[PDB]
Amino acid sequence: KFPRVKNWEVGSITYDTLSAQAQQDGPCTPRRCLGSLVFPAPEQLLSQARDFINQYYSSIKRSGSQAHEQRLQEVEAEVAATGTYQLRESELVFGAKQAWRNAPRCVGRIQWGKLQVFDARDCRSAQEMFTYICNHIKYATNRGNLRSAITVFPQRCPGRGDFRIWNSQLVRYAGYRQQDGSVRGDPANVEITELCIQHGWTPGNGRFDVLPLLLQAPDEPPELFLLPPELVLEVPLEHPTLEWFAALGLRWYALPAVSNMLLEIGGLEFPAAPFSGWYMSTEIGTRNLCDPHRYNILEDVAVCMDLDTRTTSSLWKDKAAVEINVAVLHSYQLAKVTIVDHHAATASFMKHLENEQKARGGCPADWAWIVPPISGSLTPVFHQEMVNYFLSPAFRYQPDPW
Amino acid sequence: FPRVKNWEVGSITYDTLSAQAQQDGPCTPRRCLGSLVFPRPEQLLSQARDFINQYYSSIKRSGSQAHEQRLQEVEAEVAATGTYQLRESELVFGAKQAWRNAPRCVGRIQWGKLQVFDARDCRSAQEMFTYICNHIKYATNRGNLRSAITVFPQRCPGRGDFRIWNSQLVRYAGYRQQDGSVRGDPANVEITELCIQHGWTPGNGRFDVLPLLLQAPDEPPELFLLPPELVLEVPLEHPTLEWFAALGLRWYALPAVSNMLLEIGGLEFPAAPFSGWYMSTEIGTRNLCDPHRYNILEDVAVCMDLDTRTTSSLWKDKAAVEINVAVLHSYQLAKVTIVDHHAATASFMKHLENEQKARGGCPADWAWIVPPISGSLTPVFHQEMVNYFLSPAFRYQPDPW
Ligand code: HEM
Ligand code: HEM
Ligand SMILES: Cc1cc(N)nc(CCc2cc(CC[C@H]3CCN3C)cc(F)c2F)c1
Ligand SMILES: Cc1cc(N)nc(CCc2cc(CC[C@H]3CCN3C)cc(F)c2F)c1
Ligand SMILES: C[C@H](O)[C@H](O)[C@H]1CNc2nc(N)[nH]c(=O)c2N1
Ligand SMILES: C[C@H](O)[C@H](O)[C@H]1CNc2nc(N)[nH]c(=O)c2N1
Ligand SMILES: [Cl-]
Ligand SMILES: [Cl-]
Ligand SMILES: [Gd]
Ligand SMILES: [Gd]
Ligand SMILES: [Zn+2]
Repeated sequence: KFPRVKNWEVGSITYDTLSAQAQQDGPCTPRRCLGSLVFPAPEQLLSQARDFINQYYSSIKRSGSQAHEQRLQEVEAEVAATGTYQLRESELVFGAKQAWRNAPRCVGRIQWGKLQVFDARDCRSAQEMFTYICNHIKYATNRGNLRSAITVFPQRCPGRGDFRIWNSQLVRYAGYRQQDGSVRGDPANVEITELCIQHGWTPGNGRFDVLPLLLQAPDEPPELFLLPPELVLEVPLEHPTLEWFAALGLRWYALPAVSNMLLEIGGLEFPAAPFSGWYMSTEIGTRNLCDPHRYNILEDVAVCMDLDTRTTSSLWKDKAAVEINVAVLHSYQLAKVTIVDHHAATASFMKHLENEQKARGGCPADWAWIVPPISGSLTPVFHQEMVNYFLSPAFRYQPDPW
Repeated sequence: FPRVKNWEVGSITYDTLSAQAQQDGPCTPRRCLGSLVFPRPEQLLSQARDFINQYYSSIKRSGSQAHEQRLQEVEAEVAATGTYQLRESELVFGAKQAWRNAPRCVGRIQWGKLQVFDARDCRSAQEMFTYICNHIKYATNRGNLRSAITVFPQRCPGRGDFRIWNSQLVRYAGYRQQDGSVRGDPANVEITELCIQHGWTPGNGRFDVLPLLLQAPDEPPELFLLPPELVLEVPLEHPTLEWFAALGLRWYALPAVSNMLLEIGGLEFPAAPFSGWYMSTEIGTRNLCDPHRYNILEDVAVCMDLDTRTTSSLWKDKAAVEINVAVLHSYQLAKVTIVDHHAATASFMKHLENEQKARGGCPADWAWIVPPISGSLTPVFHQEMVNYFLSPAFRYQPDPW
């Protein structure tokens, strides 16, 4: 009645008992599995809040204490008087860490307890929101010694619109639809680029132009804010032994900072709560640079390497991709900017799974996102069966505000 | 009807074929178990009725005289005897369908070209061995490999089953040690000790071809030495790394799966070995580089003078690409059919487009379709897939012992 899970490299078997507590429902049925798809009232607020309060008082060894029951009654009474409730500062910190811990697609969760939580729930305007965001970027970047962080802006509440960051990440390169239909820059960012221009941004014409932030205060149009260039640390890409690689003029930014996800804690929703960590090298080298629908550099690099691109069996794509990933790792290490390779990251994720089996009886994990996009079966997570399910607190997708 | 998106091109399709999914799978709204290798009497007539309907739809003759006639016959056969017999053409159709329905098979663009050997009159283990031998010779074909399946007698109540105890027709010995380790293939330590147990004189090499354990109903298995010239093997060499040949690596030509159960129209065939040709990553990445298999990756990296002291040199990735190159070069030089993972996945994308217009979708298991190296460099990575069970099917079954 609890899923049995095998690791095929060692022979291990565990049972994921935590999955039986899964609090919301996913896309799969006994009919059909949809695991590979990218996108899968006071009483119900109270029951969500009650579960989270139970989690919080369990974590501090105060389950069933005087303070525990008091907090339950306080929330009950605030939901009856106001239709909502406010988290205490310690509850917010706990909830943000649990949301990361619970994120099935994150291979970086060995780190979940080391998260700096900035409380911006008093934020008042898009201009104050910008200042909070700049300081998050400065703290998290830390001159290349990256530190995980999240900034939480005010929750959704009755009577008011949302705070929203329109950008999908705090640092993103412009994607300029050009008139053939090609894109100069990042094709993933064509939409937000057009929105920025529409709100008064004077565009560039380079491949690596950092976009401005579009920031929305409750019941206000979004407002455009240019990031100070010295806050955006970037890494020019070179290769340790292919000297022509630097002449590609490729770059990437230090800080991966997701800004468009919804943070849900105890039934409360925080539509603006950007979080950042540090990159895994395959995110940059394999996906961002080599996806055919992104920068798509693979064939240019292969031609430069003198590989035989006329036949698939020469494995020219694999050879070129390896050297691009080498170039990313080398360049970030040379620049003294935190980066993790996919072998170290998946090894640390295996330790996380062992930690979590002891702590909670399992760990929600999405195999297709945990296994790296190159060298899959060379990493230990390939051979680990995984159980995917939804726990709260959680980071959730939400529709684009436009 | 699940909506399914390809993220490289941005196109959308709907898998309407999923709505007819039969034997339910392991996932629930509460938890997805898509990554698990093994998913967690008048009913015979329902499965035969549906399969006969499948048959006459495919030949554009549903609701015609031969269709109604065949419906009554299976009814009368089951009423009289409790089971029924497939016509030769239906057995051919069902074998091709079970391959077409195999969600984990990336090679399904070939599903229309399958040679079916009808062995339902087999009656002894010596008979099996001659059948298996005929299959291997036909399928190998001096290196110009041809997909094939041999269908041994169906399961029936009261009697025992035909079983092949080997997981494949060609396997290498796995010899345990004075200290746990293994000379040879660790995937086959269990069946190596069974062959030795039934009288097989073991060897001392890393690539000794195991004998066959063939089991006629209610008889203990019997060893059969495979004729050495029937087992086509490929010594592994690298096109430029001259020392690679000195590693003494070899693999065999024919991937022939001999432990799966073939289910057609409610009938069960526990002995129905099928074969095709290898995708290069199966040999170079999984069989040779998996930690619990031959685990050669670090030895190749030492010969390449790579820095094995830091994971961020990507020495594993570099060594693995060169192993896969050596596999492709060696099989092409030996004139033995093989397909690289780029070609195979591009053909699978074509297969998805064909199946979209033919049947309204295609059951596909993303984790098994995406190759074990260079995943996001292939188009299947960016293709959302829906996994579900149709019949006819190849199913897993308990090991016979
Ligand atoms: C500290 C280093 C971190 C590493 C190395 C890391 C690694 C990754 C990777 C490789 C992905 C896959 C995303 C993709 O392929 O586009 C991912 C997803 C994710 N990460 Fe982490 N991450 C880190 C920190 C964090 C932090 C600090 C948070 C939140 C506090 C977080 C939350 C998430 C979430 C919610 C996802 C899901 C993204 C989605 O569903 O699209 N991660 N992570
Ligand atoms: C002709 C070329 C073929 C290619 C290139 C090919 C390729 C593959 C690959 C790479 C797998 C992954 C399984 C694993 O790695 O464990 C697979 C699975 C499978 N193949 Fe094919 N195959 C071919 C022919 C066939 C034929 C002729 C049949 C049956 C008539 C077949 C039936 C299956 C089945 C049932 C599986 C599922 C394996 C499992 O779930 O363990 N294949 N195939
Ligand atoms: C904090 C952090 C550190 C590291 N290393 N990587 C990441 C992943 C980047 C990341 C990327 C995406 C894009 C996914 C699909 C869904 C919408 N988009 C088209 C969606 C995320 F939610 C996310 F988080 C985050
Ligand atoms: C005909 C054909 C051609 C090619 N190229 N590849 C194959 C796949 C080989 C193949 C391999 C396995 C091992 C999988 C795990 C599950 C049990 N075992 C430990 C299980 C199969 F069922 C199978 F078929 C077949
Ligand atoms: C269609 C498929 O689900 C999609 O490409 C997924 C697969 N696995 C992934 N894994 C990670 N880490 N990131 C991704 O964007 C994706 N994309
Ligand atoms: C744990 C995981 O599901 C398991 O290792 C699967 C993953 N995908 C696979 N894909 C193929 N083609 N063959 C395999 O054996 C596996 N193994
Ligand atoms: Cl990114
Ligand atoms: Cl194999
Ligand atoms: Gd050089
Ligand atoms: Gd040397
Ligand atoms: Zn599922």
